[PDB]
Amino acid sequence: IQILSKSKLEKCEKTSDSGNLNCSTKIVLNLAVPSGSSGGEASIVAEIVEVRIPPVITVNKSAAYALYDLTYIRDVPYKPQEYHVTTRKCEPDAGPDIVQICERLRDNVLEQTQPICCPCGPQRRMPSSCGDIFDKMIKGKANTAHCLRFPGDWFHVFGIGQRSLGFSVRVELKTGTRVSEVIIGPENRTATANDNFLKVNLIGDFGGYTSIPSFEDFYLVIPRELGANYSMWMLLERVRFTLDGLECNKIGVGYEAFNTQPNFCSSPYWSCLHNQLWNFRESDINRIDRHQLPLYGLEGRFERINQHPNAGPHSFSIGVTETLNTNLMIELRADDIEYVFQRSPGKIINIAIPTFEALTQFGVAAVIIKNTGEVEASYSLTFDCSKGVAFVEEQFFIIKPKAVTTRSFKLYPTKDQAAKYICTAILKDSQFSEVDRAECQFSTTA
Amino acid sequence: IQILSKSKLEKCEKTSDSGNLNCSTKIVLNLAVPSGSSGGEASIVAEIVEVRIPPVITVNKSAAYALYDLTYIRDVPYKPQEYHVTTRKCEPDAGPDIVQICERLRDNVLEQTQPICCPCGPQRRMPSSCGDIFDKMIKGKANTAHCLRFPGDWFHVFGIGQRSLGFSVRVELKTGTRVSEVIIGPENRTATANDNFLKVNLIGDFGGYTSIPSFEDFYLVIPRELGANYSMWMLLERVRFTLDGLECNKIGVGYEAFNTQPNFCSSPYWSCLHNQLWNFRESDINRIDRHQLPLYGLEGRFERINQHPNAGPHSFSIGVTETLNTNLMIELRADDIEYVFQRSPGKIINIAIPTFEALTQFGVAAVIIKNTGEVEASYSLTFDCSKGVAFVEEQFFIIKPKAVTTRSFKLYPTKDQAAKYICTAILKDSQFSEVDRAECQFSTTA
Amino acid sequence: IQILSKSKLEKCEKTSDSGNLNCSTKIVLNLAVPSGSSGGEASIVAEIVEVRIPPVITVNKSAAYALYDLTYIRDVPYKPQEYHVTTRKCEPDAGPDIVQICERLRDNVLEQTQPICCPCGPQRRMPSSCGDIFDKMIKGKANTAHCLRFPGDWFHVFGIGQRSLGFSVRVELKTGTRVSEVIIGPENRTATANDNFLKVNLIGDFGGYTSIPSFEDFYLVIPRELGANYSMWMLLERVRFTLDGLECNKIGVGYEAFNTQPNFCSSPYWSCLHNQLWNFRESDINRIDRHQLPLYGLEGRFERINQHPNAGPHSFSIGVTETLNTNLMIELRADDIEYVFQRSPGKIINIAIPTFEALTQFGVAAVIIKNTGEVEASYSLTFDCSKGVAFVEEQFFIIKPKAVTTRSFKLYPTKDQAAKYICTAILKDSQFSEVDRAECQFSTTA
Ligand SMILES: *[C@@H]1O[C@H](CO)[C@@H](O)[C@H](O)[C@H]1NC(C)=O
Ligand SMILES: *[C@@H]1O[C@H](CO)[C@@H](O)[C@H](O)[C@H]1NC(C)=O
Ligand SMILES: *[C@@H]1O[C@H](CO)[C@@H](O)[C@H](O)[C@H]1NC(C)=O
Ligand SMILES: *[C@@H]1O[C@H](CO)[C@@H](O)[C@H](O)[C@H]1NC(C)=O
Ligand SMILES: *[C@@H]1O[C@H](CO)[C@@H](O)[C@H](O)[C@H]1NC(C)=O
Ligand SMILES: *[C@@H]1O[C@H](CO)[C@@H](O)[C@H](O)[C@H]1NC(C)=O
Ligand SMILES: [Zn+2]
Ligand SMILES: [Zn+2]
Ligand SMILES: [Zn+2]
Ligand SMILES: [Zn+2]
Ligand SMILES: [Zn+2]
Ligand SMILES: [Zn+2]
Ligand SMILES: [Zn+2]
Ligand SMILES: [Zn+2]
Ligand SMILES: [Zn+2]
Repeated sequence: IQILSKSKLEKCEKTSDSGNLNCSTKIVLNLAVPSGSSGGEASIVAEIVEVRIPPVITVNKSAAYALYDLTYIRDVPYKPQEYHVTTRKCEPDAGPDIVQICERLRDNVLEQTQPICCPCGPQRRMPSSCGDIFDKMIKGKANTAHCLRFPGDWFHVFGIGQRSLGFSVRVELKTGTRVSEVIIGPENRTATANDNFLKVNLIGDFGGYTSIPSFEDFYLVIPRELGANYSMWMLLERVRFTLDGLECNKIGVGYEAFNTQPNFCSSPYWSCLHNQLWNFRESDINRIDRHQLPLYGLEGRFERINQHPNAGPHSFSIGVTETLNTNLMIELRADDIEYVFQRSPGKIINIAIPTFEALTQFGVAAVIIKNTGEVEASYSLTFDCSKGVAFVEEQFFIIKPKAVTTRSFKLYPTKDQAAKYICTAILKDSQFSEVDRAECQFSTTA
Repeated sequence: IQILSKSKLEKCEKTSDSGNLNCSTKIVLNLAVPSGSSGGEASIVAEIVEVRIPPVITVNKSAAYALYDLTYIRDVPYKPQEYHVTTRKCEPDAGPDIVQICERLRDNVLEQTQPICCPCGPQRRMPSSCGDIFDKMIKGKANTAHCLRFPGDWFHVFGIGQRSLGFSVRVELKTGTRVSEVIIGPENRTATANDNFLKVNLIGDFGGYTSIPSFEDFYLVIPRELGANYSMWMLLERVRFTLDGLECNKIGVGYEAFNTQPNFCSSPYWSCLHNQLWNFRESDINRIDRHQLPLYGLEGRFERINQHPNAGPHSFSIGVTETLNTNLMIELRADDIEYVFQRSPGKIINIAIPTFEALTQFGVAAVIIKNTGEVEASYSLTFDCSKGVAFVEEQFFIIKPKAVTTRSFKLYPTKDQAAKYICTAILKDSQFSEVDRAECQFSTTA
Repeated sequence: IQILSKSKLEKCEKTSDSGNLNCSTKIVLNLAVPSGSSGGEASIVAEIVEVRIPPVITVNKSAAYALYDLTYIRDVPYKPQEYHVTTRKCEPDAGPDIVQICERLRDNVLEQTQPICCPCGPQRRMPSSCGDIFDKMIKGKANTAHCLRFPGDWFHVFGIGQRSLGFSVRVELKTGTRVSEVIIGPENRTATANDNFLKVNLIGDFGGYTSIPSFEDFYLVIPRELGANYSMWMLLERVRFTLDGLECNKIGVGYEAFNTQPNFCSSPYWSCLHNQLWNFRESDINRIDRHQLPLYGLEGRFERINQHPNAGPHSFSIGVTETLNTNLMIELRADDIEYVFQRSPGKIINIAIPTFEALTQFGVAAVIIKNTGEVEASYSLTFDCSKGVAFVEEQFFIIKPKAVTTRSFKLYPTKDQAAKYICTAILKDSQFSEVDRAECQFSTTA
């Protein structure tokens, strides 16, 4: 937490146009509140002059998350299946004795559920044998039955709309020996406490240097209320789905699309049943087995999934990993202000960077730091690397004197050839002066 | 409008490196100007000491809009149509007497406009009858003619580039009994008034908590210069279009794509003519008939379409529904400053929330508020709901003492089952203290 | 550079909970640092009172760029080619004497590399002649061989992740006649200089009015380590690629997709080989030949490609053309502060606007300006146009007294018909007062 400005201003309240206005001199403060503040790192003490204990203010800010406004579209099956039935005489208006596993649903009769009969032999959809003339003359002409059924798991298809940034700002005030809590957020961004002495107003946020995804042209697939919890949750492009169920080889095929097919008995098996949810889940599994980031699945690429307050099953939100400075304005009924901050030295314990692939993989530099002081203090950490590795953002954090904090950085090299780099981790305190420096051996595999 | 800081600073102008510099002490102010301010809610009076009426400043800000830089690509038809002609002898180089409605355009001859002849009978593109041998021996062999024509409406295809935020900031100055207007925006963000006494500079905007769409991978279709005005205006994905006219079943098909088709007489009717503008318009109509938000059409999902100044037919902009705090800096040639704000009580008249579907629909809470005071004053409104409903952003507005304002909130429940919730609307004044509280019965349909 | 606030604040450092805290009164400054500042335009002189040369501070800021976190997916060929071989007896397990250019790769044997034999004559994939019965009775039955090979150039397919904003802020301090440099950026945003006298902290950025692309659903194709340097670099939609190599007519086709084709000998030539990298490169060439902006190619639409520090071949970044105000906080160990800015008059030399097409093209207004003064000073430029042309953002720049600067504006008309417009260019100094006005004749072609 850093004070942007301290200023004295005479605020005058007006109630009637004809009547007289009453004034009151207040002390307006502009604050930059970063995400992760607790209050135990810095305090703002107010000095009041009357014409006995001074009021102390401590500001706490929670981690940020991005909530996405979901709109329900239509239910979709996980694995649509095509069944082959090698029998004798075939007809779409047949019984289970000659169609076996195919059949037809009567939930009443459905003309699109009935199977399609194709001739026997090779070059056809299903390769079979026509048999002999004498077996054909009694049992009937050999035919293959093809049907579309939807067994197994089902998924919800949601449309990602606007993205909403959410958090909570706790303002603690000590008039004497008694505490008063003020909760400020995007939902409730204006508050007053203890007989109009305090005025907390949330103006906005100071622009970050890392983007938050919008997921504009994507749909979210949620399993109906094997693999991990959010690994089944996928973000797939809108063009990949067939909401009308009239398009082939797209997520959400219908019976009408499959039955109305160009050259059904000539086209290969499993046609009109390609690029489904199982194909996209399997492509992630193959990528995860090779120890790489998934392309569609949520788990692995996003941090803190659905860990937001007032959560639900049909709700989607991702954690904002970047530290954001939130512009807060505290307007006090005092004469002046004193800013009391806490400082405590710290040391870098050990940096753990594992060996990773040339460009298919990225680096993770786990840096654990201990507070060697006696009081809870603010900290800064810069992770500088060689010409090959791209710049990494500075990390802000508050460590208790009896605790440790693990801080990881994503390392991105620009070279293809297996090269050796050197990284220097610089730790700073509430005072922007360096407390400890550390080096680490870094190398990639071709 | 809220004052971030008030500060005295000695500004010194330099003209020559060798020469002497002249100083002047000025009073710099940092302001957070929200969208919707008029000036009648708060005033900033300057106190000048010389070695008679004080100058009063009032700042007005307009509602925000997002303008999209459109680039013309190519014209596209609304409904491309395939015509069937059941005749006798067929040939692509035939006359209108034996091709009827098909024919060919001579705007000169066009080899891609001529129809394609297919054999008679079933299993073909068009189901017909071959007739008898004796009718065939005189009139000719029976054939079906198929042709591609483009009748009806046409549309413009534009590429959405960068998004530009636009608004206007009016700065009113009263030196005596005479007014002076200063218009500040992203186009003109630096101004000075009345012999260098005033200095208005627009630094930037304070980060909002709601996203504005970019429409990156989308194209805008505009009808050529039934349905509503902007309901015909659609935002469709770039992959859905065939700008080259060589791809089948994509928006903007050509004659070449249709003529060069795999197994033309074997493939079903209306092939190469799927997923066109009419299919996307019809899918919106079906969604609107079921009282749900459209997927492609502009009207229904976006507020204030093309209501921006300096508008045109080949221009696109959407209104920014979220209130944005604009960072303005007023630098005055005075000794000090007095901030005179207006306060007027208000009461919640009635909350109107209609019953809506489980997840296919969202809620709208119409809250009408009256200014019970005597002067124009600023207001705040928080709409808190149960654990199931997600957080809604705080609304800022200015109400005249002889007027009312309707304020609607979008309600998003997280549960699928028909549940009953309770919502509490809290109204605040220019003073962040609550003026009126109101409750409402809330329930959804399964 | 503009001072947002100047404030005196007593900062008190705490080391132990039981122990006593030491105070120090500091002078906190809030600054809006725009991109392009050098230091020679304005200086901030500090006045220190002790109980001899004053410290002078000059702040320089570099131009901004947006860096995209690339993740490697798979290699892709530029032009996959299908070869036709008109021979006699054909078989997939044949020798080079009867398959000619087709053959098969043995890098060992590959069952998917072997060609496919199709019957002779018309209506087939390749139109040929079956010859005579007597030529067939000795040489063999006539057949056509079809094979898929990947000759020529190859490309890298990268997944665009998060966007990171990068720049550098230089803080120059003169204690006496000796200089001290402080480099502040998103990587290192906290610094202290000359025995805790200076405290530079980077809070964030002030919201711009122009968007920066995210490229969410796009992939970047880079040629393997004719056309320009970055013209071969393309941004193509994720749906356009077939990473699995199982889909036809999509970027990155495999042998399996081509061999497993519906009615191979019936379908037209070059099938399963459509919509490849060469098709997208050619569509840009045709657009560039007609003097229009490319759709996929990087060069032409984006400014300053890969001109960022710590660059590489597998790195992607675009220059931020919009001027951004960066919120910097300088906290000094002094009693007061004096702001000394430089002012120098300037004149508009000549405006060069070429005649362009109705809506397929956009305008470029090259405005060259000279500093007629004696010292390096800040400048402002507004380019107002008629009702038809949309609003253009104000441009900030610093010109040396012995130099000139060319400033171009993108002009977007809203009318389709060839109309004549009038544009007024207004130049301003460090003082927001107008120095020079200029008009220009403007017209478009239908
Ligand atoms: C902020 O306060 C909440 C309780 O209201 C607490 O759970 C949270 O841990 C505090 N923040 C920090 C960073 O300690
Ligand atoms: C703001 O409103 C929310 C929701 O009603 C509530 O939880 C919070 O405590 C409120 N803040 C204050 C300071 O009362
Ligand atoms: C701001 O001023 C314009 C006239 O310049 C006026 O039309 C507008 O209504 C004013 N804004 C408000 C919120 O009253
Ligand atoms: C800023 O420029 C625009 C366009 O020329 C104009 O409408 C506006 O009045 C200008 N503002 C001032 C303060 O002159
Ligand atoms: C800022 O300083 C660097 C050297 O550190 C210099 O190259 C650059 O030109 C300076 N910026 C400007 C706008 O002059
Ligand atoms: C900040 O860190 C970077 C990388 O180590 C370095 O180049 C820069 O000079 C540092 N800034 C200061 C003020 O030391
Ligand atoms: Zn038998
Ligand atoms: Zn569910
Ligand atoms: Zn498949
Ligand atoms: Zn007859
Ligand atoms: Zn038009
Ligand atoms: Zn259709
Ligand atoms: Zn011969
Ligand atoms: Zn390479
Ligand atoms: Zn092609």
